[PDB]
Amino acid sequence: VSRNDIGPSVVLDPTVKCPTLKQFNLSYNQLSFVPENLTDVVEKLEQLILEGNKISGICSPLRLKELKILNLSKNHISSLSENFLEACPKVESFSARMNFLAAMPFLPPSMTILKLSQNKFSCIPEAILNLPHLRSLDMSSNDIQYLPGPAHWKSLNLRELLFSHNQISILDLSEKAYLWSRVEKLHLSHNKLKEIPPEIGCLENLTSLDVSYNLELRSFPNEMGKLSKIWDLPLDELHLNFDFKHIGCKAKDIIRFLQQRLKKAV
Repeated sequence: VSRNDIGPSVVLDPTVKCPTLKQFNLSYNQLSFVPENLTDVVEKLEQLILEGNKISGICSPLRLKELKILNLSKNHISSLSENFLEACPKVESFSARMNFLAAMPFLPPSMTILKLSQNKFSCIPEAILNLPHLRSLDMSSNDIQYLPGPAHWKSLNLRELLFSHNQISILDLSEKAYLWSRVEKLHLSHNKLKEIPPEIGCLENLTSLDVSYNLELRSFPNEMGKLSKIWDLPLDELHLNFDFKHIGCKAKDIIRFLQQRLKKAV
């Protein structure tokens, strides 16, 4: 039941017990709360999608022991309660885009995907750097000042990082850059990046690297030429010192060119 004008609050009657409902889509309605009595009634819920509604701010903790995908994107939330997700130990995906979120509370350690974009984070929360298995992460269009180096992140299966449109100055990869060896997408477009670190060649499994629209960026380091698996390397509005006007725009050509300059440069 989505895109209807349901509202302003859904109250499921406690006398009804529906243990077979393994999905619930209440998106794009005019809800102003989470659906109440959702734990006693919809016992085994998998995907609770409440996108697009105008939800003010959560106060009652979900208790769905079997939740797997939550989705509260495009809402009016500004702060999530400090124990609102503690009683759902199976959460993997959690989307909270386009809110006014500023702090992230305690999360279950099973969370694999976590897409918090466009939603006012001044800095990466400390509660998300300790996620044991955090495959994907998207925090685009926030105001992020400094992302920590690969030593601070607890995860080991980091496979996609999105941080475009942030106020990031210095990408740090000095200490233990091999921990990110599984990263398959790293976006840093529309930032204040100054220089790609020479240790970037250690991320031997990159398939895309978007450092476009970085005016302060000047030249690519030679060591980048070892990222043999890269197939996308956008260069739009990138005033490069090193001339590749003879090479063109093919990403594989850029990588091979840098790879030859590794051996010798005259």
